[PDB]
Amino acid sequence: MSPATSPFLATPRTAGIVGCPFSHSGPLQLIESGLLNDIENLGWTVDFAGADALKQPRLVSRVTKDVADRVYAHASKGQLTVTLGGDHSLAMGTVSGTFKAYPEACLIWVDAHADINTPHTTESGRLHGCPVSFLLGLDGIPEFSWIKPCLKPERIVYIGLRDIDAGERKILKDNNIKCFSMFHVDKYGIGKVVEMALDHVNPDRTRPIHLSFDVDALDPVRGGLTFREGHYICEAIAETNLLVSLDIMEINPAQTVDVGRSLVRCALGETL
Repeated sequence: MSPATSPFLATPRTAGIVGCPFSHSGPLQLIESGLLNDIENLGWTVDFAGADALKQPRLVSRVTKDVADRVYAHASKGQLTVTLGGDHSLAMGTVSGTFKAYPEACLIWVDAHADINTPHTTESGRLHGCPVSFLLGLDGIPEFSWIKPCLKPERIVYIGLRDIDAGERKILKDNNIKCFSMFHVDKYGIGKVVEMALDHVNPDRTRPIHLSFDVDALDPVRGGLTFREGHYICEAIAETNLLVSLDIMEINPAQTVDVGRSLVRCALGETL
């Protein structure tokens, strides 16, 4: 079973907030929308640097390193780091910092896309579908030196997959990565899916959890997670007390701000 209280966090509960608008204005809108106050109402103390805190590989590395550092700063302090993102490639940074601080963490990746392409399978070229390939370590080394492969393939699980967008269906099977696609969600229901996901990466419920949630996995033809399912993922993870890092990615400014806000509150311990 899971611990009655978090074995990782700092005794004065602190939410670290890092926004990175790389791709939009969604992280700023969410911040404008009362997210900070919501978090505080739940008994959390907020560490936010203020609303100024927020191929093309040359620049994709810079920003992700920036994120990797800020995330670790919060991570190395017992905070739960909430990364408010644009692009999911930013998970290169968020996961680096988190695993830097928690080498024994596991990663739950919620997205319609596997984002697992090597630069040798990319074809598109946008670093958007490559971040997992660097974290798993098969890069190809060049101007991505700060990245150490901090993620074993048995430590990642995917929920919500539908279009393999730069996330090769061969790469996934070669490295034996557990994937729960929309077919499996339909089949089993999100209830059983989340439990199987937890049992795969975290069977003894003793590993810190990194929940990297991309809002593109959601829906308002109608083939993504419902809002309720995206919410249950956040609740179910929350009930374990194992969560140390939360990404809310690709927010994109209509009521996807209110959705992002709801999932944050939920992930942080709004049980209701």
